[PDB]
Amino acid sequence: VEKRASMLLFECAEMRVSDLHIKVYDAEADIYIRKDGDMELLRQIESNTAHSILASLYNNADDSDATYKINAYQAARIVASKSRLALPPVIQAVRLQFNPLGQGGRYLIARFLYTDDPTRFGFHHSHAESFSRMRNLPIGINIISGPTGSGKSTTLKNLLELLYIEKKKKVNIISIEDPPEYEITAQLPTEAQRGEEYRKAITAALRSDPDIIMPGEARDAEVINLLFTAAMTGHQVWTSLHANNALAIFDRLKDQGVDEFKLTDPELITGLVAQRLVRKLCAQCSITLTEYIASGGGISDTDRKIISGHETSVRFPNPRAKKCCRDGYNGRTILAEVIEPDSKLLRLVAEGKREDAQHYWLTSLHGMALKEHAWLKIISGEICVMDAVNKISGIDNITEERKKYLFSRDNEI
Amino acid sequence: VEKRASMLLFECAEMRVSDLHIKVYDAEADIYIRKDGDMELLRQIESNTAHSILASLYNNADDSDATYKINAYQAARIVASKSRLALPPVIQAVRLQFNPLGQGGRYLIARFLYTDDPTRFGFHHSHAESFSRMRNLPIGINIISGPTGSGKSTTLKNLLELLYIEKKKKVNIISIEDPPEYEITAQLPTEAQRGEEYRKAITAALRSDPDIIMPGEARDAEVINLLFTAAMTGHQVWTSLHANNALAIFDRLKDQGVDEFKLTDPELITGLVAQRLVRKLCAQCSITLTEYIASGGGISDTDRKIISGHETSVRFPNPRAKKCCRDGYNGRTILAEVIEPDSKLLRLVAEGKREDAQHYWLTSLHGMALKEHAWLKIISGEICVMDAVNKISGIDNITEERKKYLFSRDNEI
Ligand SMILES: Nc1ncnc2c1ncn2[C@@H]1O[C@H](COP(=O)(O)OP(=O)(O)NP(=O)(O)O)[C@@H](O)[C@H]1O
Ligand SMILES: Nc1ncnc2c1ncn2[C@@H]1O[C@H](COP(=O)(O)OP(=O)(O)NP(=O)(O)O)[C@@H](O)[C@H]1O
Ligand SMILES: [Zn+2]
Ligand SMILES: [Zn+2]
Repeated sequence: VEKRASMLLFECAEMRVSDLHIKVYDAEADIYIRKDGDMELLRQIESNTAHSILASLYNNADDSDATYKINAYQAARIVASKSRLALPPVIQAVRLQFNPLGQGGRYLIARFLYTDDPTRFGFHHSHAESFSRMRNLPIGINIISGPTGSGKSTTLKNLLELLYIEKKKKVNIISIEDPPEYEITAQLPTEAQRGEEYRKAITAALRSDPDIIMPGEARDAEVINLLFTAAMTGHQVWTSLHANNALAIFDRLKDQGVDEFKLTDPELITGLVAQRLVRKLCAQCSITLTEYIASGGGISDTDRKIISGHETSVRFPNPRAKKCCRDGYNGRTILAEVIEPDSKLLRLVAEGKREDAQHYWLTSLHGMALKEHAWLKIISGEICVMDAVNKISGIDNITEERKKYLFSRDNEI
Repeated sequence: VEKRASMLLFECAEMRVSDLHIKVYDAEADIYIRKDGDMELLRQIESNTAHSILASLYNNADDSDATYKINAYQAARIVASKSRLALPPVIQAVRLQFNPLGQGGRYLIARFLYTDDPTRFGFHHSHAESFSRMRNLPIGINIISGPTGSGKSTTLKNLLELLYIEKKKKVNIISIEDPPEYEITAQLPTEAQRGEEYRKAITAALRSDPDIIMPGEARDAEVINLLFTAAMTGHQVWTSLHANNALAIFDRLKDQGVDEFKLTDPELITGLVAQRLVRKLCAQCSITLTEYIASGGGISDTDRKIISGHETSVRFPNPRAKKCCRDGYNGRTILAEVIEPDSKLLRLVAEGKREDAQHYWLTSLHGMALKEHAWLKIISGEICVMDAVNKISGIDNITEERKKYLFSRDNEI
């Protein structure tokens, strides 16, 4: 039924979920939504209605092979301005993935791409200073790394507005994003055809005077090679990648053929940012450790080790669903690490040491990693310890001297 | 005759054997079964009846070339829900391998794939702690290694239930197993076609949001490359491999093209497990060393060296087939080694030293190898020394200081 699918899509748009999952078990079908970073169960619908709405979603999808193919895997895309499903204006495009499940079952995954203050989202002040210093440099390449729900596009858009303000419209800015998402310059619009179109758009942007290229993501190795050659040509590149800890970026680049002599130059690789998104506790409804352990308190030994020393400072989510917010959580915040490479740091990284290179960054360069930022926001009470240790590993490995140094540097500023 | 083959399959299912071997010598045919880890002789059947039942098994098999091909090698598969042989519900699929044997003889091998408490199967407490620590980490790749009868699928299923309990259904779990074996998430279902289907299923699982990928085995190099790229993308992988001693995993990976820069990072390779299955003595019927040597005692010099120091503690199988159990053995237990890699350990392994790297793991990392666990279960009396030295080599090479340290660490806990 088209109507039930339309109501489901409107409900998911108004509730602002990220992904939608539908699992059919031939008795009852589970409908799950991905709100913020955690998954939750939406509904237990009937199997026949779920099969009907999945069939309708496949039929009104733009890509279809005229076979439902219960036993076979399928992919499809629904694009706005041509849709009999009467899509809401909030959702621009929906990417549907259909998978077989057991015997006569279906698994539908929907990505729900959306078509929709100047600074200090969740970053530290040192990260803001590094961002300003990186924006002041005319020549270089910047790479943003993290998992899928990092929010790299929002950071790139905010940096683009900051470049608008700072540069006084004296430079040319080009933006090459195949899916138009959010206001952002010249917005330049199967998988192989999309990749070929993206490569053609990048080449056409390079034929003109790009100054700042601002590419969208980096899937292919040829794309990254073209971006690197344009960066050594004399332009500025702000790209995004999938990596961890702001040092696996080099591992993700050497896998595709960037070669070691390009990554050694500190003038080329201007900055590296690795960020993650975690849920933020509501400020109106927060409880102390004693109030948390008073009613159903569950704390592990590592969590107790992290809290120890600042037991009164930490905060926990408040149950009972008070008037403010929804469930004691108010949005999300970014924990990030920003590195400005040096000659010695890049020389140590290129040798593949992986030891005394992170130490050099933390001690000599006065750098801060993602674990220290997560611990600082744990002590400040902005985020819960359980969410931080679920998202990030290694928080309990911070030494006492490092914690004392971080507290001293936070108090002296 | 279909009836005799049906009775043979029912007998093998009720007796719970692993593999079935039929050898034809044109005078009398040997029927052998693989119960637990050891092979034994089931029956001495007539050659004509064996040829007839093998011909019937080939004819009712799904794959057939309409030629019996006595002189040629053949392979076939029998799948449930489409079988004129009236398969028992316990057996899902049977893989038949037919080989020539001498002049006019046949060799049939049947794998007998079966379609069918929360922790502490045979693992040590340190292994359980390492398992919990590995389950707490959000990003990484875990590899389970061992011979064919290790029981890696059972360990992976138990870890999946433990992840169900721990994660509180806040993450998405996908399972990609081409043969559906045992309850386990979204269960995603010639050799080249099967490999292509497996690769397509893995790609389709990667197109959605996998979080935890949980792949089934690793046959091809492209599959392992895709798993590694997904692990550096930011997902978690629990895969199984065929290797020994938890350090030949790197040798099995470098053979297929993982490259050295991917294996150096300790944040990527989160843990390595190598396990084996040995027979456990029945607790009701156990005899001491004196009772064993009283009647038909056969002990070697190396076995005497291993037993020496704890002669009264060891136990031996009890003959005469008492009321309990079957032959003095009660099930099987796992002897395993679990390593959490470090930067120095991975640097030493990547250099190909093979010396002072195992020493670093045993001394600095306080690790325990499979030989020490086997010796500890020998001293505790859970398993027999002969089975342990048949399954595992190098038990007699443990020094006296290491044995004293193991006994002290077992007594202090
Ligand atoms: N402080 C915040 N910073 C960034 N994003 C936030 C923040 N708070 C909430 N969000 C939301 O987090 C969501 C993730 O942003 P998004 O740019 O879509 O991630 P992404 O890296 O582009 N995902 P993908 O393209 O699939 O790899 C955004 O839609 C934000 O609305
Ligand atoms: N403590 C135990 N732990 C694991 N398996 C056990 C144990 N006790 C008995 N078993 C049985 O050992 C058998 C081997 O398990 P299995 O998962 O089939 O090994 P495998 O590694 O998957 N073999 P293969 O796929 O051919 O490489 C299982 O069927 C168990 O029933
Ligand atoms: Zn609130
Ligand atoms: Zn017994």
